[PDB]
Parts: sequence; structure tokens; C-alpha cells
Amino acid sequence: MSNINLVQLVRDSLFTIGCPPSIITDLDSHSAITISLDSMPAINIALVNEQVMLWANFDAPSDVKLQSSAYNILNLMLMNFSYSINELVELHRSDEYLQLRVVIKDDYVHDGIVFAEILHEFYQRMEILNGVL
Amino acid sequence: MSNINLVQLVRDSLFTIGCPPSIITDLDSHSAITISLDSMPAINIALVNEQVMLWANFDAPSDVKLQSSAYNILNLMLMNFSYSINELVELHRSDEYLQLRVVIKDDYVHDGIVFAEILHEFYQRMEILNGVL
Ligand SMILES: [Cl-]
Ligand SMILES: [Cl-]
Ligand SMILES: [Cl-]
Ligand SMILES: [Cl-]
Repeated sequence: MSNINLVQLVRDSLFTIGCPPSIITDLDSHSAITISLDSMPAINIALVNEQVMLWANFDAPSDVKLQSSAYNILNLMLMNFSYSINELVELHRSDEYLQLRVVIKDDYVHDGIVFAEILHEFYQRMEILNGVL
Repeated sequence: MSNINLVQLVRDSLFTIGCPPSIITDLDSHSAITISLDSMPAINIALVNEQVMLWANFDAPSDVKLQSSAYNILNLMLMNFSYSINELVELHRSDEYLQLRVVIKDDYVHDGIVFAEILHEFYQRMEILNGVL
């Protein structure tokens, strides 16, 4: 009914990573949470169908850029992600963005220390994608 | 419970596609169903946690083959698939295979005519992957 517990989870996770809660923002008690990052798209976190979803919107690359970076991107996408409901991080393409998305299993969203590791790994996947875009 | 309703769904779908229910095989009433195809991996279909999953196992390509085919595989994986729970067909490393996998939304597994289109599109994606491996 509210994002209050998700906000607290993210906050708790950031104490463990070593970042301040000043980078965490939201619109209201029902919106997605945003973690602003330097030189990278923000990490968005929200409850979608009672499941925690993390996503990042990268500016969509041209077809030719995707071609020169395809091997690197494919290898990234084939990497298992243990906390995901399907064991993977997903890539969704729209006209404007190439979006990295993952839906986390309920087993891992009730412990800020574990969620810190999830955020850290998602950030690492984002770093790899950012480096080849 | 059992794969009886799923077997009936699959065989019904095949009549609509123009194939016989002879290409449909299974081990018993609790196993996955397998549709044998000529010159391509079989299509596997099973109920996994009350959800219908389709998957096909392709022999995993070497690293050098992946380098040349990465762009085509990536383009394929970014294609929307409307019947999937995440709007995509998934690609997983699975033992010695590259596996195409999709979990179908419950909305589309009670009508053999609709499921026929699902099988047809999954087969089309398999054809695309097969052509670059
Ligand atoms: Cl939560
Ligand atoms: Cl982070
Ligand atoms: Cl069913
Ligand atoms: Cl078919």
C-alpha cells in the first residue's frame, strides 16, 4: 500500500555500501525510488506486482554501435544473477532507451545487507554496459 | 496435478498449425512434452509452478562463433514477444547449451488457436538463432 518499507530497505542497504541517503529520492509514498549516480543513469527501484524491480535506462545506442559492442553486451546478458526471479538481468529496448532490468525474488528483499549486495552487483552490470555504450 | 490439460492444449494447437499430434512426445503424465523438429532442437513444453514454459536447447557456440554472431543474437533477444510474462524470449547458458526460454502468461494457455501462434513465433525465433549458430 506504500513504498515506506522499500525506502527503508534501500536506505539500510546504503549504510552497508558506504553511501549517504542524500542520493536516494522519490516523488511520494507510492512512487519509484531513484538512486542518482555520477556519470551513469540512475537506478530505479519499485514494487511491481508485489515484486521488487530494479531498472536503469541507458540512452539507446545506434544499431552500428550495438554491432561493435554486441559481443560484450551479449556476454554481460548471459551472466547469471542469483537474486533474479529468472536468474538473469534483462535487457529491454524502446525507441529512446536500452533498459537493464531485474526482478528480485522475495527471499532477498527483507535484509538490507543482502540487498546491498544486489544493488552492488546491479551497479557493476550497469558499469559494464555503460563502458561499451 | 498432471500434464494432461497441457497435452490437450498442445495437440489442439498443432491441428491449427497444420502438423499432426504425432510429432508430440512425452515420457509420462508428469513430464515435459517434446515437439521434434527437422534440423533444429526440439521444442520442450512443461508446467513449471502453474506456468507454461517453452524452451529449446541449442548446442552452445564456441567463443569465436559468438563473436561473429553476437549482434544477430542480441537483435533477436531484444525482439518483443507479447505472450511472455516479461515481454521477451530469454536466453540462458544451460549446461552445454544456449537455451531459448519463455514463460507464457496464463491469459494465453486456454485457447489452442492462440497457443498455435505462440508456438509459431517461438519456432520463428528458434529459426533465427539456428541460422547464426
Ligand atoms: Cl520489501
Ligand atoms: Cl549502488
Ligand atoms: Cl494449461
Ligand atoms: Cl511448431
